[PDB]
Order: sequence, then structure tokens, then C-alpha cells
Amino acid sequence: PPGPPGPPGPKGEPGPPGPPGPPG
Amino acid sequence: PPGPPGPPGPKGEPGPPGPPGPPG
Amino acid sequence: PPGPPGPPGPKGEPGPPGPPGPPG
Repeated sequence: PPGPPGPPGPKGEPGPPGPPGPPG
Repeated sequence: PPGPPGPPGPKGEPGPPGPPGPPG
Repeated sequence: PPGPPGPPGPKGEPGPPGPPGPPG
């Protein structure tokens, strides 16, 4: 029989920068 | 033997909204 | 035989804060 499934992959990338803040 | 590590995970959430615009 | 690929890795971190908003 085939061996065990591999480990979880690496963690994904950080998400994008947030959007602009509110008008001053 | 165990299989290979899986694919990288998905990207994270967009970051928090930015700060308010500057005073004045 | 080698096991198959593992599952997808964890979801990434939130991104950095967005830019300061417009001047008022």
C-alpha cells in the first residue's frame, strides 16, 4: 500500500494591504 | 514513505483600514 | 509507494494596515 499522506503545506502568504483610511 | 508536503495555503485577509487622514 | 501529497497549508496572516486617509 502507498504510504501516509504528506504533511500540510506551508502557510499561505500574508494578505494584501488594507484600504485607505477615512477622510481626515 | 510519507507523501510530499501539500500546497501552500491561501492568502490571508486584507489588512485593517488605514488611519484617518492627518489633522488639519 | 510514496504516499500522496498532503493537504493545503493554513491560511496566511492578515495583511498590513492600509494607507492614511485623505486630508479633510
